[PDB]
Amino acid sequence: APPKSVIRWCTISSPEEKKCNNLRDLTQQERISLTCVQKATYLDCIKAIANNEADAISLDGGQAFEAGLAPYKLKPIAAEVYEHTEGSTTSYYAVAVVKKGTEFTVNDLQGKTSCHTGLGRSAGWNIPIGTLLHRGAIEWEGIESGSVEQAVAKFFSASCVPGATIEQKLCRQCKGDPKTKCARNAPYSGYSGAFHCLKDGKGDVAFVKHTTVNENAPDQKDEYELLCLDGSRQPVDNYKTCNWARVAAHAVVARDDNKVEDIWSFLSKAQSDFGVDTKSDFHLFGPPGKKDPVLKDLLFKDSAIMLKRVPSLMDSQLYLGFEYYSAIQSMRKDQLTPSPRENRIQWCAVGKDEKSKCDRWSVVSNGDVECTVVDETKDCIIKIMKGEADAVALDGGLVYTAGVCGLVPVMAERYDDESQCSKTDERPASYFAVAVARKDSNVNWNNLKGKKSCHTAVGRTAGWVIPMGLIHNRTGTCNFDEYFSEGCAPGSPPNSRLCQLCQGSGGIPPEKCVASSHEKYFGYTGALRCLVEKGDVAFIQHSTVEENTGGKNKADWAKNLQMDDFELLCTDGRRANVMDYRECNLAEVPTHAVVVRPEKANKIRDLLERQEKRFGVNGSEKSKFMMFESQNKDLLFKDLTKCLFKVREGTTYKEFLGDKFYTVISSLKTCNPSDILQMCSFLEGK
Repeated sequence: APPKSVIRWCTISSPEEKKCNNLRDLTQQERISLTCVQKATYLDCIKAIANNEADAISLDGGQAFEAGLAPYKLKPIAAEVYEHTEGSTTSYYAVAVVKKGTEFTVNDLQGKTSCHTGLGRSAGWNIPIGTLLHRGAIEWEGIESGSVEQAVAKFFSASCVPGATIEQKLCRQCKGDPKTKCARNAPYSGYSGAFHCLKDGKGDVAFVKHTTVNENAPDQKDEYELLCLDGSRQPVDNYKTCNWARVAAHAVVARDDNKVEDIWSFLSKAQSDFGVDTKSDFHLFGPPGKKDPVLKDLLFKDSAIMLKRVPSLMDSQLYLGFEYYSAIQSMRKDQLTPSPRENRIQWCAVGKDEKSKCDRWSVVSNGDVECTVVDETKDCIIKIMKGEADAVALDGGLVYTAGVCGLVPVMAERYDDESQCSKTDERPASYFAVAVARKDSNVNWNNLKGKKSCHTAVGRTAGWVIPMGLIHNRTGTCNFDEYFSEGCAPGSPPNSRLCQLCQGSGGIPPEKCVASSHEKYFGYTGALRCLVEKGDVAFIQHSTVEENTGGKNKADWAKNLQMDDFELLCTDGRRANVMDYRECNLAEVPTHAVVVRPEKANKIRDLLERQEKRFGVNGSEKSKFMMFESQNKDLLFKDLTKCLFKVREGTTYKEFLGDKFYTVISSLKTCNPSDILQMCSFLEGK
């Protein structure tokens, strides 16, 4: 079978079942198909979808959440983009303004009066009264002793949220009629109205929408400038930098399994074709014709332009983000079963050698170090990114993908001596990359293509993520395994081609070319080796030549070896001494670094800088167990490390790498894009 289907959209109210039936024609006369469907609710629908019954449903914030939840499990495979003035649009930022000379942050509003769009709302009520419940602001959890609504009263000493009935202290900052004022259909509410509360004097803050003060008085502002989460306070046109949560446009929710594109497509075509720019009596996203509140956003919000896409890895904690996904989960979706209150540092160990190195440490550490086992160490990213994880010490290469993902550097390792760290007169450790060529070989970067090169391992930055970096600044299609004649980059496929030159296996089941020691060329020292016997190059550490050479590697192969015998290939064509390393290197690489979220950072560096004293080399409780120990290896952190220096605040994923070594590890991926890097990049500027 190839690719031919007849999709069946769900609905809600009747009107939309027909338009969802007014296109079903050209559908026939066109590659795939439809078949409308209707049901009292957006819910009965989602249900309907996990029952192998339906197709998909464009659902907004709330709808998008519940969509992909237990009992069901749904996810986005499309997203309504729209129009603006800044960047592309797949959102709508939410904020909480304040009058200048702010007499508060977000770290003590415990009391002041509020202004709110209403209740059961997002911009207002939800993210505001639903973010303070997560962070801690409002300390209720089990509504039987501080029921949100009842819990919001005891925070501020009022409000004007147009949802009466319950809540005493929570409507008094209103103003209208002494009967129809705490009334939703009133007017000192909403967002515009929400201003008519924070601009008058009643209350203190107004949680409005991205750009409204703007819709209001695009003149005045200085009187009321925003209020960030990070105890900060910015200007007003600067939202993307000072919000509580961003809301992505209403996706296109569908069943995660097979027939996927049979929707992308049945959308894809419908789109480009019956978009809003073709000529066949009818608008899909409909034109922006305001009408009976009834025929509104009929299957696609009016004000939308094109159900873009939505990659693979995106679940629903993602497409929504941490801000709104969690804020919410604090209310309904949860409150204590999974999501609980852990003010300790969780962590990301990978494999039965990391978690092991974990449920060993989370002991005198007295659980102040939860642990979330991880299959693949590329998983830790989606892990922390969502919150279920608290940290991870990453490989420079990944500190790139992570960075694209939203995470950030905290503190980088340091293997020299802890005999330095406590200060900042000294900058980063000077550890470089290096192409190492033999004494006399027609080999210079230019002649590269055709020669037998020798790597350190499939990945390990120096031996693969940095050489196959520059290269791809000359080798578009990235058949890395088709650049050099032959080679040995341990951890390559079986048969492979770059995995040939290896001589691995001691002698038994020829484990020829594996990423272990079981081989005779894994790592630096051994790859270097290679370059002697057969090799024609060697992308290695700078100090890897002075280690094996100089009567230090008394093996019969480096018995008499000496740096005097090799030379490093610069990209220039130039070939400096083996030691003129700093003036001829493939890249300058930074140390791994506990990545985490910029939301909970300053404390992670704190609860990490305090977790060394008890456990950690010069950590008095050493008889117990240093956190860098590893039964003799590199689990969790490293081993050799001595002090985990702290990188200066306000850094970035770029800055720690440089822009010289980030360019390549960045233009190296341009090549083959993966789930994460491709999943995080999307949202990025979406």
